[PDB]
Amino acid sequence: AYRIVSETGDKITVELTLANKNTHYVWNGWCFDIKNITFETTGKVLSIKYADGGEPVYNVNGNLVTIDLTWRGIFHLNTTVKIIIEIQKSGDNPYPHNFKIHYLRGESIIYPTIGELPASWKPGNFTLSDLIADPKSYYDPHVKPHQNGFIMYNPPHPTQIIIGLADIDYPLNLASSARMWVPNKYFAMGLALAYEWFKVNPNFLMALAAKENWGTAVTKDPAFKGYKVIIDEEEYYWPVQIDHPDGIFQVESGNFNQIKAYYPDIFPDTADHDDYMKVSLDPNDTAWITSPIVAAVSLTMERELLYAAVGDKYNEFLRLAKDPWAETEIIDFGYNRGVGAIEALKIFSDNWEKAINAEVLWKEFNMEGFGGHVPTVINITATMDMETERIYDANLTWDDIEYFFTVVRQKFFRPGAISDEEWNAMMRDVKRAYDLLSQHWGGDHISYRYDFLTILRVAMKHWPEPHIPRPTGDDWYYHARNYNP
Amino acid sequence: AYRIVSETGDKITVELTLANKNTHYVWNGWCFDIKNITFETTGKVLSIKYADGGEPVYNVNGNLVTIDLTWRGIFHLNTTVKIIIEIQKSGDNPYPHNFKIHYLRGESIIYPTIGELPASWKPGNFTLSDLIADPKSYYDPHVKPHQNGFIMYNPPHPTQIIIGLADIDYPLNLASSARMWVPNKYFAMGLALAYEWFKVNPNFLMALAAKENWGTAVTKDPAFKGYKVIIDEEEYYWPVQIDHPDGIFQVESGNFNQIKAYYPDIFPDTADHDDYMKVSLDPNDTAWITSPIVAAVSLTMERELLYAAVGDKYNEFLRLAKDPWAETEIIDFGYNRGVGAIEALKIFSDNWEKAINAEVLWKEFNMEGFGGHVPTVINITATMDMETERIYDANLTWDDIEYFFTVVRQKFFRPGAISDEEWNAMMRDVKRAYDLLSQHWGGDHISYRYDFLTILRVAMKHWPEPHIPRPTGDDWYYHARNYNP
Ligand SMILES: CC(=O)N[C@@H]1[C@@H](O)[C@H](O[C@@H]2O[C@H](CO)[C@@H](O)[C@H](O)[C@H]2NC(C)=O)[C@@H](CO)O[C@@H]1O
Ligand SMILES: CC(=O)N[C@@H]1[C@@H](O)[C@H](O[C@@H]2O[C@H](CO)[C@@H](O)[C@H](O)[C@H]2NC(C)=O)[C@@H](CO)O[C@@H]1O
Repeated sequence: AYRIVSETGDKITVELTLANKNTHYVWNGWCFDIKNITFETTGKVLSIKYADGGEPVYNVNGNLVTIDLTWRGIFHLNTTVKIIIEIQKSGDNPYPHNFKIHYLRGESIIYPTIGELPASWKPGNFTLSDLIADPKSYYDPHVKPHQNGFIMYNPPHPTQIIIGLADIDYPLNLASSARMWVPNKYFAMGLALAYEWFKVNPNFLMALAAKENWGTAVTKDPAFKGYKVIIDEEEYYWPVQIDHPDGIFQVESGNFNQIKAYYPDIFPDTADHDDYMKVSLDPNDTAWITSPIVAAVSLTMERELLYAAVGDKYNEFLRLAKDPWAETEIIDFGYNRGVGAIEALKIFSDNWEKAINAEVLWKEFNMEGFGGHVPTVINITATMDMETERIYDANLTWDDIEYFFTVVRQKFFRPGAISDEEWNAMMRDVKRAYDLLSQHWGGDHISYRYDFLTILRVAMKHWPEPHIPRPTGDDWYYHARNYNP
Repeated sequence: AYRIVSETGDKITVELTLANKNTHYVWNGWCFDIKNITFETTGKVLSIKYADGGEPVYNVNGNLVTIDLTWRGIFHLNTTVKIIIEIQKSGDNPYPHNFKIHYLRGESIIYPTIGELPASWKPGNFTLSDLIADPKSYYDPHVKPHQNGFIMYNPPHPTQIIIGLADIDYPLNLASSARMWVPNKYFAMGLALAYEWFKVNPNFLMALAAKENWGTAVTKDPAFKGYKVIIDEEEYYWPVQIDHPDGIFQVESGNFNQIKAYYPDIFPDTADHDDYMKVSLDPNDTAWITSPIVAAVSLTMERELLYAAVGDKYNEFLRLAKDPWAETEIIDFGYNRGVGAIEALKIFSDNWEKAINAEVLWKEFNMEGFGGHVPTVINITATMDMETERIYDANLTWDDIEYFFTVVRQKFFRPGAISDEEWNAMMRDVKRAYDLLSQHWGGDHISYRYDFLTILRVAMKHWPEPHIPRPTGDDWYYHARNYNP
């Protein structure tokens, strides 16, 4: 909020008040991290100072003034900052106007729409038609191959989840061959939520787990001792280290600690690394659900950090790069070698031309990662994307769905984001949607492939908006302001 | 505190109050993380409940009662928890007694004493003999070789710093040979503070930086382009990536975030990864001082975590293991592959006997790390330890000392740990010690090798006690309680 304090002589004095007025947690408003504040004037800036002493930094570019709050840019609950701006009147638009708070978060970040519930849908007594816009398309088994990498910009179907269980000819982790597989349906539901929530391609998370710890692939390579898995009367080895505390995505505790700090809206303060990541042979281990969501948030963090640092240049890079897998390569490299290692490449500054002209970015920039990480993950994602013959599907029962959302409620969001009443109303709608969708299959289950995205969308109609919160807080602030990739 | 509320019949009722009574930050009292509370009674425990509802977990083992606060074990500023204990009177010592709060922190952790100032030393007008207990040994140039790895259990000298600038025949990062080199004296002083504060061997940090990013070694090997470095009559390549955001120790932002969270007593909230780690060819870059201290704290965190999880078994392991470099191999492996990777080894539980009987631990357990990390670091550390002929030394001026402490003041501790007047009193003592110690050299400087540890001890007389704070806070709590190595 802002106010003319006085206009006296040719001197215009304005007070700007910046605050987080929240006194208790609310969704997306627990902390605001301010990159800068802009405003316009044709007058001459005489001084910009804090009301309670000291002054921010500012610069003028034509009619555009940019205030940098430097050490004072972080706004926790109940925090107010008052700024006094003095202008010498001149020109045709001298009063400070068009104030914009710019958060430390790329304003142009692209989060694609995968699909949407029919516009006629409303909570409570919706009907089957309120769920399924176009039945012929909804149940169509024909698979359209695609080439999405990390982010699903061009989903092959708006309501179907297509995990391609392709045979892999690439030498995965030095095995002669592999086959992708989904260890259980609770894991599959976690992938689906990562997809619908953060727009991450399930095939990319599948590929990533396979490289990191064989989480999602088996092999006939007899060099590769592992658990025995029989799949339609053929013996495979599953070379996963299933009790590894970092899980099938190999997320370490330092990275977990950091994304917890960045995402108070996603992680409660109780969230613990081994509890969220460490799976086991038991399909009921809750980490089968939480760990693909954690991996998706970790990947999301890299993308969000890049956007926060380079703004509009990020989409310009996506438009211009000659390597169509460039973004996916950068994000996978950063996952394995860290965002410091991305930053050192200087793709978005010093080495821009070389980067956008590279036919294979990772070869030009030596961004393999350890153990052929980048080419492996990219090759497997591409192979899965092309798969049409063998697509994952599973029967989900009401108990499965109920269990899934209980775990989500236990492990994600913070108290105050969704009330008990809201959660209960959400679960009535989810159960009703399950009941209507089950009828197509004989009433005893719904389909993971055909129905589960619609179930998620019904649930998410009740989630706080916007569904993807900003990364925020003190650590994010200093890290993203000092990041120059 | 605790109190007998009533003794009535054979029923004794006790109220136990656990609190963090601090209302503002105080050294080592910002948060208390309680693993459990023990007390003794010959009586029979009837109940243990919280005064405001619900109850903790407790177990009885003979006369020893162990209360586990589970979700309530974290005590931030101004937090109180009240527990009601009911005992059925019996035996000769029925009243709850010998109450002990056990922090989530190994009580038997070993931090060796390198040396101490003479007992006569006091602030103000201290004298030379108040600084130097034994002139003949203090200035003795004879070098005693040693074999300390990560922690300096058996320092080769109590007042001299001995960094051995050994020639290296081990194929460091695939080079045919190398030479250890301290890039500048500000880095040397940061190593010295890591040594005196956290008992970390300077040769181990030298070895670590060399393996991570050539930070502390140069080479004649032509295959390895790098900055041209001339030492005396000899020219070398310095293959360091000097602008890497993760610095010469390759500390990533997630690990940095985590140690900030664990160590509020060491890092202010403003501490920024790239600012603390990223060095440059300029010797006045402040990251030459901060980054070895950050690396030391990161290694310290691993050891503190292992002690917190396994208690007395840690020292037992040190005592029994057949490999005299076992602890160093474990800490270095954890540095490169993470504490999750240490935990997966089960050295301290499932694979205990195999671990204490290994002649070479890392070979037995396949804990090489990437790129031969563990054998490289251990070999260089050992080689440096053995060096007697070429030992680092440098002239330090008063400007040098003032600058060093100015950076320490800006980058470490948080407000409330050391007042401005405490700091100014400290710098007077440091100045006086500098002047006293400079006499030996003709008055123009002191010696890094011979004098700087004494300078640090003079400053540290004014630092909060105990000088090593406990790791603490929410993330530490969940992580260390769930850690099972
Ligand atoms: C040359 C090769 O492909 N080696 C494989 C390893 O890369 C796999 O280990 C995993 O490697 C990634 C980096 O590529 C690490 O991030 C990850 O932590 C690591 N996984 C584990 C459990 O250590 C390994 C998987 O079994 O298989 C090959 O050795
Ligand atoms: C086979 C070998 O020795 N390769 C060297 C690499 O190990 C060095 O890179 C560094 O490797 C460690 C793991 O061993 C990484 O933690 C570290 O981040 C990485 N350093 C950099 C700057 O990426 C490399 C140093 O230039 O030299 C050889 O390639």
